[PDB]
Amino acid sequence: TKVKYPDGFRSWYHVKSMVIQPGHPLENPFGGIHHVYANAEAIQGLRGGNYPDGAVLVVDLFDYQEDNHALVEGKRKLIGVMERDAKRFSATGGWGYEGFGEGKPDKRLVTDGGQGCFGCHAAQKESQYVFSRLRD
Amino acid sequence: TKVKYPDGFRSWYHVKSMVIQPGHPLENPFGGIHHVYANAEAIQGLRGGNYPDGAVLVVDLFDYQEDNHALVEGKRKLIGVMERDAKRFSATGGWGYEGFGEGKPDKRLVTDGGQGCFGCHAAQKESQYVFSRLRD
Ligand code: HEC
Ligand code: HEC
Ligand SMILES: [Zn+2]
Repeated sequence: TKVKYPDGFRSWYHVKSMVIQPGHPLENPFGGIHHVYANAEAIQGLRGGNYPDGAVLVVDLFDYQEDNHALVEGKRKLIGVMERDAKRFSATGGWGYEGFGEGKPDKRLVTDGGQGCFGCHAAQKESQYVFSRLRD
Repeated sequence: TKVKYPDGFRSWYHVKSMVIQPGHPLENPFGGIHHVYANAEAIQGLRGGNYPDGAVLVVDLFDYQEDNHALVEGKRKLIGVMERDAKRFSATGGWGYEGFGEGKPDKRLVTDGGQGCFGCHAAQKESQYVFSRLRD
């Protein structure tokens, strides 16, 4: 019933990025430069296939610094993790939701079984609760 | 003596990202959100080894739109490509430098055999002409 730390996620397929700046409704706590990653099973889902159990999506959130008309990556703030298990995570739509502070396996963040995460992701029911779209 | 189009680069290792905003000295043509990718060979060099022949670094440059304090990736502007061949690219320090407009193999951007690219990358001679640092 716990989401595994997605060991090796930095070697996975980079789906997309986005910057959330001060003023954005999600600045707290989603502020920063984020990178979405997908394991092979998650790519099958993202391509328009179905998500197999064992699909993992990671959102990797960095602080950034302003550096002369450049936003430069600073320290990692956290990672968000969605792990597909249709039966074990059925209460949250077949994805298990976890956060790791600074991306550290020992800093698990979620305290409500992921109901808060799922509450926002539920808007994306028709893309199987995933916001990110595969781009070329 | 032409750099090959790096087919499949989107499936490679994501090294790092950066945003270059308007007013940056390199705004033309490096303005946008960029993602650096490395093939397996290039990872050896980034980890502290010698870059082997066949190492390829790609910088993938997107337009973005500031939409309510989110920077949102738009169309791809171009890719920059560095291809390691100590002998074939000896005039430019063993890297071949090329750009592909909109990331399309038929839109080559470099017109000076990469001397302009090399002129700036030469400052990084001590890190084998590569600016990007591997981060976890
Ligand atoms: C709305 C108020 C959200 C809440 C609460 C949570 N997330 Fe979410 N997440 C949200 C958006 C708008 C996006 C897309 C970002 C983009 O660049 O397009 C995401 C994305 C993720 C991802 C990546 C997969 C995807 O659905 O695109 C993961 C792995 C993820 N978020 C995890 C996650 C967790 C663990 C949360 C609770 C701790 C959480 N999110 C809440 C919107 C919102
Ligand atoms: C200085 C005036 C530059 C010129 C001219 C060119 N490049 Fe360069 N490039 C520059 C910097 C500061 C960076 C690092 C960006 C980052 O996020 O840290 C880069 C990076 C690249 C890369 C990625 C590999 C690396 O060295 O980090 C590639 C593949 C690359 N640049 C290609 C490229 C080409 C093809 C150029 C001539 C058309 C070229 N660059 C010019 C600085 C400068
Ligand atoms: Zn200025």
